[PDB]
Amino acid sequence: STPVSAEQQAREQDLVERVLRSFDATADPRLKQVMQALTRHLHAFLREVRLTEAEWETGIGFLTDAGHVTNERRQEFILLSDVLGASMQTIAMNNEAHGDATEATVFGPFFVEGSPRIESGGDIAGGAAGEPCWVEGTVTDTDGNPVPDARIEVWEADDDGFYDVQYDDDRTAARAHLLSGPDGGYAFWAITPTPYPIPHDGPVGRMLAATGRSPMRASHLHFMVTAPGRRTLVTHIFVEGDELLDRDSVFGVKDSLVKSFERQPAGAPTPGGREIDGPWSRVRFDIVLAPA
Amino acid sequence: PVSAEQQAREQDLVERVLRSFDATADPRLKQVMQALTRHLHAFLREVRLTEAEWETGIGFLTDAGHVTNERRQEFILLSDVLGASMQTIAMNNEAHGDATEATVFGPFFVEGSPRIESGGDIAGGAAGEPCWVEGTVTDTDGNPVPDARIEVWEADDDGFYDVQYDDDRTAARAHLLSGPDGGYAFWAITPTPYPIPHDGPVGRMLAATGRSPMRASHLHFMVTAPGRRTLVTHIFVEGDELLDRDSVFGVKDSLVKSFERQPAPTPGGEIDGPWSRVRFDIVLAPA
Ligand SMILES: [Cl-]
Ligand SMILES: [Cu+2]
Ligand SMILES: [Fe+3]
Ligand SMILES: [Fe+3]
Repeated sequence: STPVSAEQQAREQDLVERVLRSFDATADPRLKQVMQALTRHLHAFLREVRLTEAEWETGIGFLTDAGHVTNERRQEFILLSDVLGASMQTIAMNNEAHGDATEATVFGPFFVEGSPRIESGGDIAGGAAGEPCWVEGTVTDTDGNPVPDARIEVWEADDDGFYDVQYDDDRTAARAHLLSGPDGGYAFWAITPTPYPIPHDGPVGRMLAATGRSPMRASHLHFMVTAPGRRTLVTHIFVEGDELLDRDSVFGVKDSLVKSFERQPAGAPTPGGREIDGPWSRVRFDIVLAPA
Repeated sequence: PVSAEQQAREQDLVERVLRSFDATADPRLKQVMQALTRHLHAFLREVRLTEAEWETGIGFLTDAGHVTNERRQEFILLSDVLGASMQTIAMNNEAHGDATEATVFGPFFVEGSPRIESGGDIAGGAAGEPCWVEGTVTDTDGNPVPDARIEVWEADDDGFYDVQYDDDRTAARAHLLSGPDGGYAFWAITPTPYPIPHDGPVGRMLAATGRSPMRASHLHFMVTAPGRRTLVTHIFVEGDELLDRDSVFGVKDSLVKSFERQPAPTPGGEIDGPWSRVRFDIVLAPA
């Protein structure tokens, strides 16, 4: 729609102006800039869609429900940021990869401080069910130097799609950290990653259901890599051929992070001579760290 | 400062999120989600939000979420201090001739207020200067609206609404019916400024932005009548220093009224000391 009269347009515009000038005294000029931009976009959204009072109530309830479900592990506001692409966008603006630097992507909620320490050629599965997957590669800097003693945190879901922290028996599984060797090398046994849904029993899940979207993530293994003077890398690698690669629920996929997970025959000869019942896979991931 | 390549990367991400909603069954939900996506990313890309700022914003929402309702509603208060509540009111109470402008209720409206007769007193034990309020309720063609139900509520001299006390008292709160000529009047209290709840993240945001939680002095009204568009509104005090810094943007120029201190015979004959009087003519649009 119904055409907004000039009088009515003028009233709405006057209000946006009142809100913007409310921030004029803000002491930190970046905070001021952020709050004024937030104002303009929030009011532009409201005035574009002509939000109704019932719709406003719905949004308020949504936020409130997200507040009530958010706790020590579960972070519904971060999941909302994830499914709206705001997390990936914020990573993209702050982590432009120059030269050969590995691309960054979403962190998620399932990183735990204090992961067990393994050696190269060790095994992060720690009880977790899944097909054995051998992961290897090299850490270098953007000048091509191997980087020994870079800290490599790795974590992933098991075959039922759960991170160890999601269980209630304080188990540790499918996570560890290791340190790159003298030639920058790292390797470990893990499990072949498979798709799982993000937490979807809260408001974010309701919004996904109402919009006909899926909570499912494309298969991945997480990596967080740190080294002195290097920009910390938060990333994961995806599985080439995975049908979810174009519909990841948190838009975390980048082509350069998709890796060939190569299935090996049952009985095929294994790194370190490990004995395996049936198939196993292997994947290579070379990591390049940029300057801080 | 943003490369061609980086700009394309950012816009393509926005495009992918917009396309993720293409199967939503309800066309209005789909429209709202796509608009919300566009404006959110436009914000992010305009300020180049840092990961630190993103964390601060999430922590802020989280802290608000843990304030938790039963009079205390921090997301509503956040909507209020960002002007989103008053914008929603405006768009849903559009201009219609000289129909009185609407506002939010705020958190202190109470069902079951006491009935007074026109000329009665709403104070009911509340401290403050007596204030005579009078006027007429008409429609947008100027016809008096008889038997319109007028609710009024306000804070006392200490800036508290009756329900904020621990004793179940009723004060500075009532309703009455307009007369055959649309006329209404009652004794109330000359309103003074008080703060919105400021011990939560809303308060923290206001402090960090140099903003005061103080409300400009006001009386609240709700007016209903068969066939008329219900009005929820405030009136404010001409010359109040706070008029251009109301913390929840309740103030409209049109709702500012002249509260004239007297010195001086009382309407309807009571006690004395100083007293103020105000005229408020109310105009209701069609439902
Ligand atoms: Cl815009
Ligand atoms: Cu916008
Ligand atoms: Fe994950
Ligand atoms: Fe009030």
